[PDB]
Amino acid sequence: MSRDDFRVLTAVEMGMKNHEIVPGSLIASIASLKHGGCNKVLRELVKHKLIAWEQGYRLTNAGYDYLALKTLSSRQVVESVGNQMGVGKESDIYIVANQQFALKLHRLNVSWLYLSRLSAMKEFAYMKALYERKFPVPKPIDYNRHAVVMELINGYPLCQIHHVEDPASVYDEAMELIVKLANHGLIHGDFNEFNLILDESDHITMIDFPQMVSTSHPNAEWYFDRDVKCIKDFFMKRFSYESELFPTFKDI
Amino acid sequence: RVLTAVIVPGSLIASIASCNKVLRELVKHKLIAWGYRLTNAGYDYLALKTLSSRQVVESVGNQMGVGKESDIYIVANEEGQQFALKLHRLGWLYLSRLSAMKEFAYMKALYERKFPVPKPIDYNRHAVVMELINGYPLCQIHHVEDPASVYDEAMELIVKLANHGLIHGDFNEFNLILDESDHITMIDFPQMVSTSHPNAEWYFDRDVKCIKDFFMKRFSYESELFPTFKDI
Repeated sequence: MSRDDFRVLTAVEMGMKNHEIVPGSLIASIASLKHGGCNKVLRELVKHKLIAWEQGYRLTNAGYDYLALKTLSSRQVVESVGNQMGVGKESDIYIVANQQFALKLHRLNVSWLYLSRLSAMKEFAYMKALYERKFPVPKPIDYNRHAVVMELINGYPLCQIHHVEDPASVYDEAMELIVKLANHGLIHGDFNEFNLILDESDHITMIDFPQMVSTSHPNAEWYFDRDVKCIKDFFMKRFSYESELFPTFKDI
Repeated sequence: RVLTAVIVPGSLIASIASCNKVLRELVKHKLIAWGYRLTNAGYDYLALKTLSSRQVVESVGNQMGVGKESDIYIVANEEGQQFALKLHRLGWLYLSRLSAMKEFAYMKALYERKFPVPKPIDYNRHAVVMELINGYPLCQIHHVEDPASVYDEAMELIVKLANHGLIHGDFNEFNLILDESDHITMIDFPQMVSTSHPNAEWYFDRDVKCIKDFFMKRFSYESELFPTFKDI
């Protein structure tokens, strides 16, 4: 938590963009601690498992979470961290507060810490776009490194719901979402019971933002049919509901 | 250098590049557009020049196909050895550097563990250069000598990946290439799901059903034996 400890931790990350194993000598120069004590600071961090000595030092996964959280605390976004309230396709979902929000930490010669940095950016970019285009997605608050902070949704994934008031209403809302995305030139590619959250007012909200397929893509009709088939199957399997008029590529 | 220096004002470009009309020289060539920004065509040039500088890509190519979020071209080095160039197109630009690096990382790993994937040669920006496979995607194949051998090879691939702790997530007729000796080779790896994931059984079943469905619709082959998730 000390200002010196933070300078040294940021320097291990700084030198990591040119070195796999950052030498202690390189860390000293970036941290610029004035009256030294760099190697004493490096010893604390290793014991705290924020860095690992594998000759030099490398940043641990735990140390990367600390850097991202401190930066989001610095911006007045995350003040307290709650419990891990789930797992995404390649992420860890925690509950945060400044009210209450959702923190998504992305977990995947190139280093995977940097790849996670971009995976976060991609999610924030897709979320920022769709939200502005008035789509049922959680509001993106901010992002830093592998951390994405968004609106906390009071709901459970569709896959956990065994009894629903009206399945027809819920079905129509999922199919309208597939149409709305398609008319905006996008196909989800993973539109299913795990990526959709149903809230207290029984409204669908998409929470997974993978790599979305363009409608101009040669195999777009196949990906569109797969998403429509997924909803059709789940509703017929769980709530035993069937409909004759389902979206087709002709609707787009 | 001017292209590497490149909305960016002309005054800023001058300072990085270290004169004037050079500028409309590549605006006309559509390598940059209106301050001035880099075009998708200009980004391909930067990546190709760097791969030419490393003696990996010497000649141009005919776009032989399209990936889920990429453009597949044919390349050749000074020697004349033909390779496959994959330019990542996300539809930013710095994000296409992710999909490239991520693909190269997954390809490097899977190849080393002796998986049927094209050999990764090198990567830069949104460009990934790999081994050229003499084959067509399984979706273009309507007739095949033995459907049983091809089916077994696709199902063994699903098992082999699962026992390593990975689930493809998009294992289908577009991502698999069938060569002259009728051997399956994986050409896409966008988002692989871990077997330790809570919904891994659902993703594994989806891949297995997306081979059984295709092998019935085309070829009209069905086999009693097929992979189940409670095998690892």
